Amino acid sequence: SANYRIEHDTMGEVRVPAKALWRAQTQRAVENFPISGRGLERTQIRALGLLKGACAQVNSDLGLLAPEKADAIIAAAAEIADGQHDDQFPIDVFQTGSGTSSNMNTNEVIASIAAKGGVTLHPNDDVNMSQSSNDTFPTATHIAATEAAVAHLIPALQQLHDALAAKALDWHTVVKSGRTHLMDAVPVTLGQEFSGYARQIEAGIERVRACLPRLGELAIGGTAVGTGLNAPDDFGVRVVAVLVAQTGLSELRTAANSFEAQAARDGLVEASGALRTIAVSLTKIANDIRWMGSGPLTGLAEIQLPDLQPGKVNPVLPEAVTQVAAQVIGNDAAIAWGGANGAFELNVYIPMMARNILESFKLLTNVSRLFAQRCIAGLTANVEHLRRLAESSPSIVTPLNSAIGYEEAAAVAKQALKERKTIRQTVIDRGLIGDLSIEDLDRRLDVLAMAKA
Amino acid sequence: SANYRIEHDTMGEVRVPAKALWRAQTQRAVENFPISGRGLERTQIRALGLLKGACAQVNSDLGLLAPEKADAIIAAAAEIADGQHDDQFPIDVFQTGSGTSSNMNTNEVIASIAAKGGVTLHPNDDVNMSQSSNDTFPTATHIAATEAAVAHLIPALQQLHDALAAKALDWHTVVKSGRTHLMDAVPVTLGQEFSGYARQIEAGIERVRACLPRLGELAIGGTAVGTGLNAPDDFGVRVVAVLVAQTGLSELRTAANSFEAQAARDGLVEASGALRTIAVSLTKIANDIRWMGSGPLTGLAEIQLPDLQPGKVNPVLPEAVTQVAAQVIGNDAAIAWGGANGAFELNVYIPMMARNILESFKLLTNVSRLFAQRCIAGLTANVEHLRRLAESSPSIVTPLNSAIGYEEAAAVAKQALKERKTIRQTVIDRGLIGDLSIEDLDRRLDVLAMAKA
Amino acid sequence: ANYRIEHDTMGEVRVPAKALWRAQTQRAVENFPISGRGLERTQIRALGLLKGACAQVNSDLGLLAPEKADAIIAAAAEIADGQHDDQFPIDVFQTGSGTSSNMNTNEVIASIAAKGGVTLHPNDDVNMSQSSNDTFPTATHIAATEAAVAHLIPALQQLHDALAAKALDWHTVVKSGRTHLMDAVPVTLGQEFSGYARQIEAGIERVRACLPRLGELAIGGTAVGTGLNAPDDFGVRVVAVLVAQTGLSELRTAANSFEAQAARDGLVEASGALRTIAVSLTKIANDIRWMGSGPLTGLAEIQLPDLQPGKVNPVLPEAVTQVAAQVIGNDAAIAWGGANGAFELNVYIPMMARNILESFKLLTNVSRLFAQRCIAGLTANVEHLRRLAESSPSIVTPLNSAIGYEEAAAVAKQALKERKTIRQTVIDRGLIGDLSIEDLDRRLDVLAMAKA
Amino acid sequence: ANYRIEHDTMGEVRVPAKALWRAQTQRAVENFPISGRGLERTQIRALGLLKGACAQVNSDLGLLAPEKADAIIAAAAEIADGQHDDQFPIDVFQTGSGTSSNMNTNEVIASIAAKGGVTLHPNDDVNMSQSSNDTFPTATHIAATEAAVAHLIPALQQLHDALAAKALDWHTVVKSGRTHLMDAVPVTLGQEFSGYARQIEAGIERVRACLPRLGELAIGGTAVGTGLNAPDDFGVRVVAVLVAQTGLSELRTAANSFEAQAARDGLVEASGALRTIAVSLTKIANDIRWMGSGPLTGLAEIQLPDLQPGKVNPVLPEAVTQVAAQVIGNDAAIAWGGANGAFELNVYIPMMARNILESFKLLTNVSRLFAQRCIAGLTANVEHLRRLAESSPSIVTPLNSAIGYEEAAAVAKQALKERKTIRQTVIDRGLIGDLSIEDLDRRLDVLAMAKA
Repeated sequence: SANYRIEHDTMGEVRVPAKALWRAQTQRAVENFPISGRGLERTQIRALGLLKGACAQVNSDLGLLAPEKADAIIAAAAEIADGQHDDQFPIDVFQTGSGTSSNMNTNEVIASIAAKGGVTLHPNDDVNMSQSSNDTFPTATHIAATEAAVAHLIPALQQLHDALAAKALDWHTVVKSGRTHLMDAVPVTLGQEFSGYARQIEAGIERVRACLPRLGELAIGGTAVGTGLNAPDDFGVRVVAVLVAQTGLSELRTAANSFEAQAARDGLVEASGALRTIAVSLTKIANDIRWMGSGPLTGLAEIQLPDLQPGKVNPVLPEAVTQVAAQVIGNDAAIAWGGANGAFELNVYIPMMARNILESFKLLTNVSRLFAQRCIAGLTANVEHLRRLAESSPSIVTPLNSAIGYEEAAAVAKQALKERKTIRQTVIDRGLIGDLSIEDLDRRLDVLAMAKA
Repeated sequence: SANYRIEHDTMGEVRVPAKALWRAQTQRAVENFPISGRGLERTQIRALGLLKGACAQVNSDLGLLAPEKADAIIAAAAEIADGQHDDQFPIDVFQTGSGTSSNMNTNEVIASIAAKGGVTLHPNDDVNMSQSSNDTFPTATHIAATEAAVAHLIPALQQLHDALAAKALDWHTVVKSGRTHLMDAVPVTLGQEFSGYARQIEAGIERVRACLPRLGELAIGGTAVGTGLNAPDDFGVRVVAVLVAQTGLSELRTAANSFEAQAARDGLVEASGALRTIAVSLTKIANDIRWMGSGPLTGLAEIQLPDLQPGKVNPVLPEAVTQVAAQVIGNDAAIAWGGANGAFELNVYIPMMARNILESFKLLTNVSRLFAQRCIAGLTANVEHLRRLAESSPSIVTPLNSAIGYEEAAAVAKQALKERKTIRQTVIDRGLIGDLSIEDLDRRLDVLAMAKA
Repeated sequence: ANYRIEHDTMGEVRVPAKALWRAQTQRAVENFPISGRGLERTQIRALGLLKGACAQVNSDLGLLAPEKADAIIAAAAEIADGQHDDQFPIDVFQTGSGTSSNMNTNEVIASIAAKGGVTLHPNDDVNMSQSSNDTFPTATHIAATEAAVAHLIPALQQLHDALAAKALDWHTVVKSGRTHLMDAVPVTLGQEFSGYARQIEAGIERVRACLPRLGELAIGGTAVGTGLNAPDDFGVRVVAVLVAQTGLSELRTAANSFEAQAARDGLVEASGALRTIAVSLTKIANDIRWMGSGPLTGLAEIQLPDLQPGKVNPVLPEAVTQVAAQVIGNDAAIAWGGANGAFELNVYIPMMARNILESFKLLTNVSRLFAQRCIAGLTANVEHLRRLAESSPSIVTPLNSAIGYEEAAAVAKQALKERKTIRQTVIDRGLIGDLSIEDLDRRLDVLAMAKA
Repeated sequence: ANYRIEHDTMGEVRVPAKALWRAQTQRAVENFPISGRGLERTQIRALGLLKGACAQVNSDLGLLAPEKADAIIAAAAEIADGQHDDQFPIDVFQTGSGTSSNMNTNEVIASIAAKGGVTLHPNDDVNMSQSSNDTFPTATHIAATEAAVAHLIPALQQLHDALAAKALDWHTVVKSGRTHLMDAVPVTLGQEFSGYARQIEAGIERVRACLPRLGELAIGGTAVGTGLNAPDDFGVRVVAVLVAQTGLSELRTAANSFEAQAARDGLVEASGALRTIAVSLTKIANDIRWMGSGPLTGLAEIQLPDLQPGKVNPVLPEAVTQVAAQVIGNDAAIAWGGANGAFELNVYIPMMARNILESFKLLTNVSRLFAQRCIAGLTANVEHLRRLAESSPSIVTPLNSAIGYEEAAAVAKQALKERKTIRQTVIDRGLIGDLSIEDLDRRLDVLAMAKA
């Protein structure tokens, strides 16, 4: 069987692939949890890298760890954090609830990498010095989630907002009939509707920023149960300082309360709530847009979606956005479930929670840029059609009530539909105008003024 | 005979109950939606009252409505807002999506009340002047939700926080074994665990405050599609100014964007997210507490819950808290579903969304006070028992690894565990003391210092 | 009479004068002021049925004096007949086992028996052979089973019939199909409605598929499931009486008496079926409000009847989808409580009961409303529908075998620009003669393309 | 070469040299860089089965040349045999109908046939008689049905057997029951496990109950469900071939071809069953980790094995409950998508497929693991459990009729203060005699109280 170096944990024998930098513990964990076949996300591996490096830096600063060992860890951690080893983390997402396995995985890989550079490290004694698994994995998760929100999800939303706001301006005077309960209503502009979508996204950004104060709080330094036992007293504070300086994420901070920070994962539940709300907003926007398109003769035909690769263009991007929204809502239900079921000094749903929140960040980041660039940007409005429908709608007969009778007017509406003409063109055909000048029919039937832009 | 009145409209005879202040439209709506048998919540009726009164005030200020009619509306609306007519709103929660029926219900009742005071009002022309149903009902909902959050839920949480923080102080030095994965771990204090619960509640308060900027935004002044057609151009701003002054809720404000504010209900979805996160925290707290009191001989027996009737007490209040949390999570799923399915200028899930968010506010407010006063406040700790378990735990023979041989320390842990005595006393039964002095012992086996209180 | 005093032997209590409940209930009222909502009528009725059956069986086994049994039986019967829905004030959010509501039922039965000159001990007589832990869950499954068999299924059947009738009336009403919301090949309005009809029929099938477990009862377990302090066949006798009295053949003792108290999986399972029906109804109600949707700027395929009997709001479809949203949320609360039992007792029963019974009720009622006041009165805009189908680019492909892909594509471009039928566009380009007109009509037959 | 340049109708693209997919797939790869996760293996296999069956039938009806049919069949067979799981790069989040993945399958079959010297038109030949709208949903229900019958059910059966075995081995292992988490009357560990066992058995029954609808297939319905441009009996023939090749008698044509494409209710229904099983497992895994829970400060009723040959972390219970959480979330996403189809097509299929198939997989795998590496190796602390049962105040009431209530209460209080057994504390208060030690050891028989 293919190249399989042998290794000995006190328990016994074990065969790891030859190109593998992980070691026995990881290989066991691989045999123990063949459940989903999916391992850690890249963003998560990077965060473990950042964290291990910072810890070695601080351990060295406090003179607890020899500088040679520290430097080898730091350089190893840096490759991992730079995404050079995403293929060295084979452990299933569904593992020990504290994330111990993945933590040991990181330690083993760092020692293997340091060894190929002629330095010997003890996975636990050196790489895991001053740390518990119980404070390490949750800290990596909140680092990944915080980076995903600040460096990815927010800029992506900002780009979607800009693209919607641009349409709100270009279409400022594109008048159309409003719809409520799906029925004809008074006039709006396409530009007003898009400023509505634009605000929704802007509010999404505000709600993501509102959760950062708690999403960026870190458990590091709390160790086994939160008492910091066997860590130097200011380990957390120092580690976070190093992480902020290296990543530029001012949002990371030690936890207000070190017990709440390990016994619970409320910050992830809170952030998931914001992601879900954005999914709700996007569902609305994407649904309006595919309806506005929807195809040409038997639908609304208000706008034309660009083709993904340039006439009945399928609303492919709106289908992606709503599918993604559904996934975010599902993930969000799994996160709350795990959030609620901690016991005493440790919540043991972290690997499952991390997987769902990080996927939610990723999906929303990516579909938002796609939606902005390959759909919203290239939309075209059927200006004449929209305006002709607005000017032919019975909803706009009401000003006529001072100029003609309530029954005289309702008849205008009643024929305009029957004979299918504009209201103006109809008030001209029952002979009405004057005694109500033509010049003052135009005034009370000004659909753009009714939209009160 | 006596007690039913007969009423009429264009279709025929409605036949309402004699004491009813509602009229035909309301009675039809009653016949059209016999679905749940449950009508508007009190807090929602009050808000409709506040809103109608403020509208009449402003209509009068702008000289659009005769001061005599305005004053009769204002006084009628004030009785409604003061809860004197909660029995005059029979319409099912499941009705027209915009809340038109309940809006008409409010108008009819105000006109009936004004009439009994010798003033005639047209339900629509006077009471509904400058308003659409589409901006009125959602505005009432966000007024009710904002009041529930600021006047009731936050003070309730503050009370629950105080009671947990008090226990955190009283129990500062009550040392016990920590648990992770439900297994024995290093020492914590009961006080530390409670400071953790305390911070969860404090974070709950912070997350409710973080949503107010959007929960308090109001649609009033939009009318039918968000344009303000057939209303004074500054109606919204005036109405909100009156509501703020009357209620003292500085958090109320006109919407940033009047289209987003009617086409969507994202602020309710966002608020529900925070309520759900609080349900998640409470579930954890209530679970830890019922496990700690768990029944005396076959459970953990760490604390004793007070009886609701001032030796086995059922943890009744924790069962209420977790049942409530389950309901908040369900309600929050219905809110998101409705939030996502608006169309164009109007979201038509408002009555259903209002019912669920308002109930969620109410349940969390009430169970939080109950939990604080009738459970948390009266807890007692089994101090001796807790301390004896901590001093008998394998976890603590590691300070020994230096003063005695590893295979002797692990032996201390396995010797004590069997004879079931403290770890200090199994050092004595081996005689290790001397050659190991005493005070060095009580030094290394100091469980309270290990909790690092 | 403002308030009477009651004894607790652990304190004194003031209960309203017209109240048939006693001290324990009044305490429970002071201890759980949480939601302000008590037991549902269907749930009160079930507690009534159960207490009566228990007294009948206790008497049969000669454990309870026939005079006391008869007083309980008659009291229980008034409660089960809905005469005392106002005597159950205890909040839904209470002790997780439902002990409070169980005591409430006992107290009221004793008060009622007392007004007829018979003395009963709420616990010793009315609760004989029973625990709270097996009693409340049994009442819940009786209520849920009755709600499914006597109410929801008949309601669904009625909605099905009304959709099947439209499927027949509209068999030949041809229209353009839509996929991804874009024009597609022809369907009939009748075919779409047979599709809605089958969804409801499948809903009925999935409700019947859960009855074998929804109707399983815990009665006879007592406190932890062992049957301690009950006669070995108490459960079997009680269920036999309930089946005979109610006519619900679906009720049965539980396969395993421990699973039947330690868990509420039957409720979680039934909720799944209700939620699936909510999913189906959302689809149906959405298609229908879109098909309405208002007259000039929408699809205008059909006209909804007005409830106030040209612009009628889709009011009933808005009710159906709001209800569907509530069923989905209730279903999430039920699963949460279902999952969190511990050892011999699940303590989320009152919360689970409230949500599943409401879900039954809402779906029962909105289904009858939808059927009678919306589906039954719909009218189809037949000419309009057919003209749009005959004018669609999607029906030019059968022209391919007779003219090019290219002439077929120019025909499609021209019909849209000139707003004509495809058939008239073919005649206007002078393509007939050389394909004949009978061939053109064979090929452009939209009703045959739908496959009648 | 590094990048073969394939050409496309609207331009050109660079596909990896070792790629069997073609232009359309590569475009779809550039258009949906969303999740970075493609089709599941079980789903790729099902597309293979389906394409093969279709070619077989097209040939049977003499619509497709036997040489082309044979090359498709052999290509499809490699794909169905899992030899090309690396040729399906398209994101799960794509066109709602699954068109992209359907084209992906067609291109790969043509590339494979070409390497064997036969030319196939991806659309004209491999997609003959098929629409994307009936193909992808059919593949999904084939995958879900196979996952339920060949994998999940056998896994659950294994977990049931392992729990039933403990129910027998531990038949007389008496212990204190818990309700509310408080001491209660005696049960045996074997009774509790028969309860877990029945929950899993019920899980199996609820999966079987959904197969009649989970196994229904859309194939033959084409674009909108009318079957336009497919042979009248295409569906029926394709399903017959699939049943014969796979041995899955559960597969069947849909009852109504419109409902079968306009909706995905069968997936929503199946997800309901999977969710119920997640609820049951959460309960079972929770009881078990509490029964472990660690040795001195916990319950210490049983000892969990360590994973490979009393301080053992409950690692497998943590995996089960994490999985349960994921199934509950996936189940929420499935319902959301289920509800939001429009007219003749539900466009949430790729998302729904991904969630239901993962739910099957996770439950299958963690169920075997739980059974073999946890349940099988559990040991009960028999003496400890029995001593606690014999020392419980819950068991003094069978004494009420020899000593009274008050004495039975002093025995109970003193038993607790001095940590003695009840038996020993009755003797110590000199109650015996005039109560024989024989009357005493009959009334205090905890195993008889469990009524085992």
